[PDB]
Amino acid sequence: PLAAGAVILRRFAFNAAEQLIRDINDVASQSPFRQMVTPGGYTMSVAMTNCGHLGWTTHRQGYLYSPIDPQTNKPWPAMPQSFHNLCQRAATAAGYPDFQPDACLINRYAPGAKLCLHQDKDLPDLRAPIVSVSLGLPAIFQFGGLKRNDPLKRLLLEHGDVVVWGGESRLFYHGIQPLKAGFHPLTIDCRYNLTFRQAGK
DNA sequence: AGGTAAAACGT
DNA sequence: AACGGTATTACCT
Ligand SMILES: O=C(O)CCC(=O)C(=O)O
Ligand SMILES: [Mn+2]
Repeated sequence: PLAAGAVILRRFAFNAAEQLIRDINDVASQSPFRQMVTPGGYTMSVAMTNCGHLGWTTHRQGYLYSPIDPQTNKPWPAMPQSFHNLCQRAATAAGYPDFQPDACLINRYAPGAKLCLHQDKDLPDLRAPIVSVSLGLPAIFQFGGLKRNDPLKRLLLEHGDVVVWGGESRLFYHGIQPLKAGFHPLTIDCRYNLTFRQAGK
């Protein structure tokens, strides 16, 4: 195990990946990738979009799961069936058979892009896991503990890898180190990540 | 009283 | 470049 309640399913999504990427492109044709601006005024290096009922976003006052894309003023695209099916299968393999996600944050990393150590914090009256799917170029994933200075595990995540955490590890600090440039036959020059959560009801 | 920003420069 | 300061506060509910 990666941690209590956490596991990495290596290449779990490899067979599903071509279809997942087609569906990323479809989602992004409606809610485009955008680099969000933090409350403090800095533009994130990762470009993001969302699908499902709820999408993660920043704005002046903090972070928010929102049912509407603040850029388009339309609902986020519905969660693709390919995404939902893959998520369900991975969650079940990881020991979370009852997971019902309603939120998928899609990350796009260009060379140099990073995601500094953070926690995916608890949502009110909800304790569902996180399912996190890697596509395209490889990245170094940091996975720590409850405190920022708890020692980090560093794990290369390659195309098709799925990481799941929850329960005792649900609030662990994690992140991505600056992406190395490279080639991948399906994504060409980037890495995508899918982050599934239950954020509503 | 407690949660959230920093999911973002210096050594 | 891996580690850690910063929020050691300010501003909300
Ligand atoms: O890209 C990854 O593997 C992790 C992404 C992540 O932590 C997030 O979007 O919250
Ligand atoms: Mn995260």
